[PDB]
Amino acid sequence: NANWEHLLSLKRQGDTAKRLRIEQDDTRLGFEVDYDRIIFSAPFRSLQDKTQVITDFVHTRLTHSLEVSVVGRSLGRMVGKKLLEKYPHLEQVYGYKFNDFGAIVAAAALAHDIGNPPFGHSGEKAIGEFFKNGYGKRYKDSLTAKEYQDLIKFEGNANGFKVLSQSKPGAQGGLRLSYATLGAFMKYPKESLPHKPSDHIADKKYGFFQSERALFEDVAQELGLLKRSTTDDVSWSRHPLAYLVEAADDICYTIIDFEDGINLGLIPEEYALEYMVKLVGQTIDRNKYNALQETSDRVSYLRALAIGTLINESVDTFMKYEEEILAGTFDQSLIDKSNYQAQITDIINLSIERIYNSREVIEKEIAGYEILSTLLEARCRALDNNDTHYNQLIQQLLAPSLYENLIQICAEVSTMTDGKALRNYKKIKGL
Amino acid sequence: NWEHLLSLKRQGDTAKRLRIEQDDTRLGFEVDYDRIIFSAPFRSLQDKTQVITDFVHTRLTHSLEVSVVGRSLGRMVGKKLLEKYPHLEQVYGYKFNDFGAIVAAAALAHDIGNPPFGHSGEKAIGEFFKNGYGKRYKDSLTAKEYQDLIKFEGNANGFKVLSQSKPGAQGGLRLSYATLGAFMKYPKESLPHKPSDHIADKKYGFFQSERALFEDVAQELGLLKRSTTDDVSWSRHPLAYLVEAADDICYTIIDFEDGINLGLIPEEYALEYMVKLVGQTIDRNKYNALQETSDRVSYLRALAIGTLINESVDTFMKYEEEILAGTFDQSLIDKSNYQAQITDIINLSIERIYNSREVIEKEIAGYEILSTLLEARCRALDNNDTHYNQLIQQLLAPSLYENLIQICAEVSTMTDGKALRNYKKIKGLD
Ligand SMILES: [Mn+2]
Ligand SMILES: [Mn+2]
Repeated sequence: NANWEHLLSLKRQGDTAKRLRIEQDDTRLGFEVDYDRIIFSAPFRSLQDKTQVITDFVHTRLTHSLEVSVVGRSLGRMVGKKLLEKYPHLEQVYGYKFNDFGAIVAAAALAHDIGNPPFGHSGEKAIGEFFKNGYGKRYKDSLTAKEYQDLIKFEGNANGFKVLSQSKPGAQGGLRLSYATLGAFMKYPKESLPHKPSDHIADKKYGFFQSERALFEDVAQELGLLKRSTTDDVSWSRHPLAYLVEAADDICYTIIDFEDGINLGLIPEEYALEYMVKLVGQTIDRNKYNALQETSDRVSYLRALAIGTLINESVDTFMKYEEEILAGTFDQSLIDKSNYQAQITDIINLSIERIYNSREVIEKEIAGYEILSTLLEARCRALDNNDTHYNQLIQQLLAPSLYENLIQICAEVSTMTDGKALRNYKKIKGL
Repeated sequence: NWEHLLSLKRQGDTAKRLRIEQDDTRLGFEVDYDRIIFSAPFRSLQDKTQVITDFVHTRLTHSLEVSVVGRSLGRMVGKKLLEKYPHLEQVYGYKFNDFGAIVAAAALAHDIGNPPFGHSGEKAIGEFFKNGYGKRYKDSLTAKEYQDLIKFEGNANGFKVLSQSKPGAQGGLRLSYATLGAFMKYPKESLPHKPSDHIADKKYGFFQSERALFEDVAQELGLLKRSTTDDVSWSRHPLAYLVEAADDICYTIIDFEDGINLGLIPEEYALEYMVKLVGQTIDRNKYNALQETSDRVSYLRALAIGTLINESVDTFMKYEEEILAGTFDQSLIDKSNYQAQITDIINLSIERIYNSREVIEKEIAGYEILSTLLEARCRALDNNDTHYNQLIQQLLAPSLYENLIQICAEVSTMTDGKALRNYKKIKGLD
């Protein structure tokens, strides 16, 4: 069974001595510094020019990441305060405070989208398609089964972990986030294989590439995560705070996708109160709602309330199943146990029908397949014959072990802004 | 019999519809015209370009002008047929406006199934299945089903568009069987290919998927058999000759008028090419007082179309018996006394319009656009499990032969814009 004293590790990669919570300066608390390191990092700043499914210029992945980190800070503060009541020795002996849990969830949430390719899950699938059926199929017999699985099922979560921890000359350990933050980041503590060994949400995807396996082994050992398999296919039970990072993300994309689609016209405004009345009625001020004269103001009032309702419930679900999560025996997400799962489901379904299957979004994702394939092919052909005049040009333009080279090409194409990607694609194509 | 050729039957009818008992304000031949006007495929001709993409020479206006010339041919031939066969009016109740409405409606629809980029667009579809990706399906198709694809015809796709059953809408527009017979210039299937040099044998008029329908049409109309084998062929409905003459007249004369207005044809050539066609009716002093090029040439065009309409009526009636017996071998315009001038006009249009660099550039771009969409749809058809091919199905289209012919039908009826837009997205370019 896992221990909250080890799960709240302040260790950073390469540390030679232990970091005790009591001995920290509260003005420079490890977990809070993690948040700043992310805000100021080049991968986070690049989210300015990375659009979500809809490209209205005011629907960015930076805003999503920001709002997920805010909701995440709330979730972790409230759970953190209840956990210190249950296990008083964590504050009495180890010096932990409730804002520590707030900070861990907030930093992991803030970073949760940092490694995703452009164009959504279509972007991930364009990359996988490239190595499964495109030019990149040629590498299959030179890679291990799990190196190849990293590629053909390329996963933005796992690319995220690489962005946060990648060593470079003069920058060992990447952003060097606290291990507790890295533990909460990891929604899927498993390798690419075996694929979907169970129906648990933690088994649905994978969380780290082969290139990062040794790194997460260090994190998992320090946190004391529970070994879920020892069959040479490593996987662990989720760090408890990872459920809150997931819940914050789930809450935001459920409610705020709905809001956005109402504002963009894709969802008639009538559905707003219809799908959300159960989630708001115990807290809504009817007088205030009927005075608001603008649709955007009405639906954002409803969204603030729906999000408040879901945070409060998610805290309760965590505390109820707290011992099962600590044992690694909790099989669902926090949101899967919500009493509003009927309402959440109808919301998600309407959002899919009217937004994610809208003609604009389908078009952006189809063009994304072509943009990502073209960039991957220019990179891989340059890797294969670095001697030609053209491939040396391509090398100066796009990038000035075989598996490490391929995964790095994937990481770099994935972290390109939409601006650099399209401009470089157009250049390659003569447009 | 002309009585049977003038069928008011609609697909699925279980009882004969008699001309004498029709409501004049709701006459089936004229209802056909209205159904076409309001149909979504005819409306889409607004965003379809004939050859020059000036946005003021659409396939819609061409279709309209062909139907106007058709109604005029049908009215005049109609009046003369009722004088030759008076029982048709006095006993069966036909009127001369009936023949104008049948010809007008089939002419209005004649272009409805044609792909973008003209004949280049048909040839790109065919080349996709002869030598491109679509080659793989050859062994899974009958010879006639594959021939539908490698020699894709917009005339046959027009017939499909007009008659396709969909859930809640069996039989397409459900036009009168006379209207569909007047539509079918090539009443044969895709094989055998060009069995003679007869104009009715230069292409084919229906795909295998519409074979059963046209069989029912030909039996009701009483069209004469041209084959006693399993390769079905029939002699053209007489009125199909008038639909063809309306189209022949408009493309020859109005393409020339367009070329002059556009600058592709020097205006100096206007009178030289038209003088035989207009020389006895032209008011030369009024021609010289006209101050705009566009007015001078539209005056010449109206004179020439008038000349060619009157002659075509007279050619039809000189050969009516031969046409009723399926022994007429040519088009009406082939018998014209102005055949040589018509040929000079058409050749000048080929030289100055159809072989201009702008038109050539459009067709080359068309080949890629259609080839790309056809490959995207056909790969999506073969592996509909992958994410990309789910997306391809949602963007373009939300039995193998029935599937392949439907993909050609759908790619063919796309507006110029949506084709270029969807092509641009699949290729990533804006
Ligand atoms: Mn997210
Ligand atoms: Mn025509």
